[PDB]
Amino acid sequence: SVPWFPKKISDLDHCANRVLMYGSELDADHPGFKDNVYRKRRKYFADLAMNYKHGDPIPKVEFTEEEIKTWGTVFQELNKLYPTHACREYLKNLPLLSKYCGYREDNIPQLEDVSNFLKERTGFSIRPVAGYLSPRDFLSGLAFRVFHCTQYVRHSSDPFYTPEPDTCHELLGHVPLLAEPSFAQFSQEIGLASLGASEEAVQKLATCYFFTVEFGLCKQDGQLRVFGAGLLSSISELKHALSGHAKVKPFDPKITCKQECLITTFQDVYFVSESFEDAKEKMREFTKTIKR
Ligand SMILES: CCn1c(=O)[nH]c(=O)c2c1nc(Cc1cn3c(n1)CCCC3)n2Cc1ccccc1
Ligand SMILES: [Fe+3]
Repeated sequence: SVPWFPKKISDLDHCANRVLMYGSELDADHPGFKDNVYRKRRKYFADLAMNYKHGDPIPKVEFTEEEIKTWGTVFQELNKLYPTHACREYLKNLPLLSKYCGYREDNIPQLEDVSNFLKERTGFSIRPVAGYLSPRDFLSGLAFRVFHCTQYVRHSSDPFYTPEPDTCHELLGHVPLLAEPSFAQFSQEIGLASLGASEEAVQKLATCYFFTVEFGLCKQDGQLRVFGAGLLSSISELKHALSGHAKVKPFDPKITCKQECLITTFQDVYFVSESFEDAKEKMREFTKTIKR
């Protein structure tokens, strides 16, 4: 039979809290693992997300001086790399976020402001999320153009700690491309395909998502460019991905979905999409083979 899936945007209230691994439950190797103040701070963010309901304004947070310094460090270094690494759509939208959502090295943008910007541009919106959801639940948000977004900041001891998303990753990696209509349609269609899909199908869609939205490369005017959010918020891997040291294959959902998604290391392979439109077309053909 078909599993429950959300039928309208407010139904994400019933699956956005189905958190498998809560935001304050740190990994043993997390830089903040022995930091009680940071643990308390993470519980604060997790509770904001748990208490959030669709329709609410996303709670605005006063970030600490330390958190803002962490963001600034990350922001300054990445912005040196974006002109020579990021895809044209990313570079087109990033200055709009500086102008309208307060992206600055001494200011962390609020999720509510970014959500309002996205709603106007592509109809995307943000939902704060306490922690990790099943791939079924996470992808289901995209069906309604909702992106489940972490609100906390990485621990200050390691401004380059990358295996878990934080709000730096969300704001610098994901948001500029959600502001692009062709990328928003691509993303939404991943979510639509997942709704009520088999567990097998959901997993394959999640892997395709990983190797496009999170670690995708594209070809523009004959050059390799980056559009994956995980690359766009990782200083070292952003550089690695466009070096001669990286293994690169064409995006092809039936092949790409066999690839293991790595967590604590650079990816072993990156997949190059021809355009967001072509990636979208390829996903359309693939989803017909795994769902109906
Ligand atoms: C489809 C896979 N997938 C899933 O199944 N469930 C998710 O909840 C999920 C996800 N993917 C991402 C987003 C995400 C996860 N990551 C990154 N972005 C940047 C690189 C580090 C891992 N999230 C959001 C998330 C939020 C807090 C902790 C882990 C993951
Ligand atoms: Fe991400």
